Amino acid sequence: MAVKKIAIFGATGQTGLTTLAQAVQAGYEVTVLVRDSSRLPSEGPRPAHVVVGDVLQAADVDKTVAGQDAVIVLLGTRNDLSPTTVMSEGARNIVAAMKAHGVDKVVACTSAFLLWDPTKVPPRLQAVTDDHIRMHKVLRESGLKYVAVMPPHIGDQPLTGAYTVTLDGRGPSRVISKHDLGHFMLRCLTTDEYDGHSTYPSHQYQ
Amino acid sequence: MAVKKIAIFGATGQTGLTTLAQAVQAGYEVTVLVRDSSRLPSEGPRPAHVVVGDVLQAADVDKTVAGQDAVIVLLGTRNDLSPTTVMSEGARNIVAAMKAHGVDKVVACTSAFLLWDPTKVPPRLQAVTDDHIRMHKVLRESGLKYVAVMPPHIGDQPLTGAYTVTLDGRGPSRVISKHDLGHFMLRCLTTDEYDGHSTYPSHQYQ
Ligand SMILES: NC(=O)c1ccc[n+]([C@@H]2O[C@H](COP(=O)([O-])OP(=O)(O)OC[C@H]3O[C@@H](n4cnc5c(N)ncnc54)[C@H](OP(=O)(O)O)[C@@H]3O)[C@@H](O)[C@H]2O)c1
Ligand SMILES: NC(=O)c1ccc[n+]([C@@H]2O[C@H](COP(=O)([O-])OP(=O)(O)OC[C@H]3O[C@@H](n4cnc5c(N)ncnc54)[C@H](OP(=O)(O)O)[C@@H]3O)[C@@H](O)[C@H]2O)c1
Ligand SMILES: O=C(O)c1cccc(-c2noc(-c3ccccc3F)n2)c1
Ligand SMILES: O=C(O)c1cccc(-c2noc(-c3ccccc3F)n2)c1
Repeated sequence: MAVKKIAIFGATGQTGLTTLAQAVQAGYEVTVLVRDSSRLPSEGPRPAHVVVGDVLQAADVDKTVAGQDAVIVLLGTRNDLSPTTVMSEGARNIVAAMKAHGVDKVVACTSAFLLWDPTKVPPRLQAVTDDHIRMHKVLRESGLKYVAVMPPHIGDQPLTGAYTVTLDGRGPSRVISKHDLGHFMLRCLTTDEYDGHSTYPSHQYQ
Repeated sequence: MAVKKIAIFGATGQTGLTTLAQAVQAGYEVTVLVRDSSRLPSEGPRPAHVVVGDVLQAADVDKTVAGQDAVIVLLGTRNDLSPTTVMSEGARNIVAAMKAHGVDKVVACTSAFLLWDPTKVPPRLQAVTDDHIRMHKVLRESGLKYVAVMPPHIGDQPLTGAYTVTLDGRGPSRVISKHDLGHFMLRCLTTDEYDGHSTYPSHQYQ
């Protein structure tokens, strides 16, 4: 495997769990950063390496990025919609670690709202969207090989591998399953064609 | 009251650098206060005068303000996550220096958080916002002609000169390009219509 060692940030989350399971099945040697109170579930897939800590500590992010081939970022705030900088500050630490350790490839999830007319973004989701905007600027300005993944609504539909990938604009559907989103994050490790683009994965489940 | 000579504080920052560049291209005689002159670009537009020192040092601020027609303030304490007083103590020094030298016009950047509910502030930005509020009060209470510039997200989009300014709060956008923000700071030197007002610049790009 050319890319074989990967860090996943947010592996315990909705998309992270199925991304982790798919990566382990595909032969990746996965390192995760998990907060001490929220470890991976007991008998799901086991990653190769676990760092317990916080993306808001540069030291913990450095430990997680060291020695990787690539980084996948699925940070988020679960059902909490309050103002936050955890995604943007976490990305700042991830950028600094990747530069210090010679890692170039980062595939990172923000949101399709970065491609919406700003006056149409739902106000209830605007605090989170603000930090996605901050996070995207951090990653775009870093000079790293950054794939900006900007999904629409994340659902519980199957893994299909059959989704549309729209470059630098909104796509033709308004959902992507969490499993297909994770599949796409991993696909981005095997190609350079999305580097420096925004990507909107979406599908019609039928 | 033609403004020819300005001081810029914060000229090495993201907004400061493009404000300086635009000011030099437009013809202003610019004085900057920098802690490290090697953070100024060695090519292209350069300031007329460089004072090496610290905004916390009253004598360095006095040296920078002497003889100016107006002052632009683009200070920031980016890294600070917990109580900090650099911006407000700097503003106190700038105010005392402007009074001592008969400089009447100051255009200073805080943030749009000062226009929105305090609960909108991400916890890790509360300390910077608290000191923006302190700086804003220092400048409002000074009696100087003060334009308060309260931008939302500062982006990287190319200069347009086509942004909207709302004298109080809302707009097409929660983003202003750093280039457009610097353009607006300089526009405030050529008019008195924003004196004693808060301003919110924003724009929809792309
Ligand atoms: N329809 C949607 O839901 C939708 C649509 C578009 C975009 N998005 C965005 O897509 C991204 C992924 O969403 P998701 O639903 O898969 O994620 P999620 O379930 O919200 O999971 C967030 C992950 O981030 C981890 N995390 C949070 N703070 C951390 C910290 N300080 N240190 C280390 N890890 C931290 C969480 O760990 P813990 O286990 O410790 O909490 C969890 O693993 C999010 O940014 C989201 O806003 C969602
Ligand atoms: N980032 C955003 O999206 C955003 C949004 C709204 C408002 N704001 C606020 O906008 C203002 C400007 O932001 P920015 O990103 O353009 O600033 P920045 O890139 O963080 O630059 C801060 C500037 O202030 C200088 N500075 C800091 N401490 C100093 C000191 N003791 N003495 C002399 N100079 C000092 C810095 O000098 P050095 O180069 O020597 O460090 C630098 O030039 C800030 O107050 C910020 O909080 C930012
Ligand atoms: O409907 C669409 O096209 C669309 C596009 C972008 C994002 C979304 C979206 N829905 O829930 C969320 C969300 C829910 C919980 C937490 C954070 C979120 F971000 N985000 C929907
Ligand atoms: O990132 C910082 O250091 C910082 C410091 C002070 C204010 C701000 C700020 N105000 O509005 C916003 C904002 C608004 C909409 C979207 C994204 C944003 F980021 N951001 C940021």
